[PDB]
Amino acid sequence: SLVLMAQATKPEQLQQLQTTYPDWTFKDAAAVTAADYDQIEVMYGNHPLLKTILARPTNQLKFVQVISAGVDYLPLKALQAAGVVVANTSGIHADAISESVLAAMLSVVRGYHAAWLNQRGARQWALPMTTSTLTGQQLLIYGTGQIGQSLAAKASALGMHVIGVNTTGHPADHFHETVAFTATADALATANFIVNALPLTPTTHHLFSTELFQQTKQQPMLINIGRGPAVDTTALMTALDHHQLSMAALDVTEPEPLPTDHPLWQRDDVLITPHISGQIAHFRATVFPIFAANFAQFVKDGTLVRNQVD
Amino acid sequence: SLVLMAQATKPEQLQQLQTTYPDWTFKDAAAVTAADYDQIEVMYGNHPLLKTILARPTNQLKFVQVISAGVDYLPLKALQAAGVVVANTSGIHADAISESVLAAMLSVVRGYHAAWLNQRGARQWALPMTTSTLTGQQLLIYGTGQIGQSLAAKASALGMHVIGVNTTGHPADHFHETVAFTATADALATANFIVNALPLTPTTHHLFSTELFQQTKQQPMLINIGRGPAVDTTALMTALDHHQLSMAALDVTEPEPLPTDHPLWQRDDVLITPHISGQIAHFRATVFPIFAANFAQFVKDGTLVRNQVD
Repeated sequence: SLVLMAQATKPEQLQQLQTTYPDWTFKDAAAVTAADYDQIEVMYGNHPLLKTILARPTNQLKFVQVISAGVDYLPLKALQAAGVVVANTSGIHADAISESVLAAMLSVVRGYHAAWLNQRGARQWALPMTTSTLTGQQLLIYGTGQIGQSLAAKASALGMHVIGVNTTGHPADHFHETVAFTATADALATANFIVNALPLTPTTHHLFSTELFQQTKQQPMLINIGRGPAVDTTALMTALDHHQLSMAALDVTEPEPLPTDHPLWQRDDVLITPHISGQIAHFRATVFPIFAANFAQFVKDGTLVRNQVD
Repeated sequence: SLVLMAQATKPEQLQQLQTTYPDWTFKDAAAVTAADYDQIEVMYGNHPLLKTILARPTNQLKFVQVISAGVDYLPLKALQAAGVVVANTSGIHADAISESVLAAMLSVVRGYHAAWLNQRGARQWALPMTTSTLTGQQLLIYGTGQIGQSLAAKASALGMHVIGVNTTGHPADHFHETVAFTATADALATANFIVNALPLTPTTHHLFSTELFQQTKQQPMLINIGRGPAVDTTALMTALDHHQLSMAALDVTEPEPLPTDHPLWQRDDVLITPHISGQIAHFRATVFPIFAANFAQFVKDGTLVRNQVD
């Protein structure tokens, strides 16, 4: 019956909740009272009452949603003993950046980019191109950190085959296969999409350049959400010129900002976005949908859908 | 060890297989022999040998992939008794159309459409817009048939909340909630994206028009992959004019083709695609990735990832 609202919400978030769940009380932690305690089944945000409530062998707490990635000082043993499920707020930035990559890939293969050139052009009722789907294609990602892995998870759920490149070719969550930097020739030959998500180091500078491009055989699309200088701008333009690559999307450039007279801008086969991929809204706006989704599922069947903490 | 290749493959599909799996034999069904029979663990395509093989209480058949949606005349009882897993080829068209909807939505909220106007415009290092993510947003779909459901599955896996509209508000696979046509006011008020995937009938003609648009409160994006006349072109342009809607993507129009002097084309807030969303490649090209994915997973751990037939 009661949710303890320890995290503040926009008035509108609270309204959604109260009308979507007219049999639930969403109680501001200021106005709570000890008569409420055994009523609280869910907590949005960690709060001092967590301790009080768990002390009562008559509490009914079932789900705590914390609003930061850190679960350290939480009474882990009590929560497990009482069977309380907990979720946190990780993956937010990495989720947005992954959506930007999917966006680049989908707008190309589903024909939105070509359709737009058509709409600003001849406005024919057909495109000069054949559409294709992500399902069934190969995605090669350099960087198997948190970002690489969240991109992998989404692509994989969309039916993509996902290969990742890291130092020693060790395993990583959601990637179907991983390879070491020295071991990439085969993955480069079968890739439909190559995504750079690496940090800049001295040995990954101009990593995307003539030799790399020449090892590709499916005329893949190149996407850069790493750093500008990973990619040799000149080699890139010539790889596109000789159809070694079909398309590029760069959310970072060398130099950056990309000056307005740079020839990259004038291409129809390079989509420049001004380093936006990782920009997310304010915490109030990103954290609440996490709770709203976990609570809807909790209400439906007692389980969580996002960021369940083990 | 052996796959019976009863379905033909492009020479290149066969190559991929033989090099990705150098310890497996991919045997053309013409060249098979009864010495092979108990070697065959997988069958790509249904074949007369299915019967022969299953007759031998010494066969090792484990996985049959059929290359059409129909599983009728298949020895269902034998397959179950021998523990054989089977997958088919449903959902192909519906998968592509769903990818087109995701593409429309992602290219808008991740800023690709605005980035392109910027690239053909001032080429600033910023966009006049704030990006947002699909994760956490509400998708309202009219039509809970096979297409609606495959769109629902993908959106839902991307963290969207998905509501569907059908005649009697009955349940449908993957939709979090469904409503009847007469019961849509609330869903329309909280929708971030509205997708039409209905068939044309006399009472769904100009369904997307002034009254409907006026019931929305989140300034949602409208997407039409149903039929042109579901949407009143005039009302649409005026709803966008008064910011009742943020954006539209129409893959169908009234009239269609959309004549080159139609004012819809000149808008920056409507993405016209020329009825491409449902166009898929030739069967050889759509069916093979289904087998390739189910076989990779089968090899990994004996399970299937796509279209497992119960």
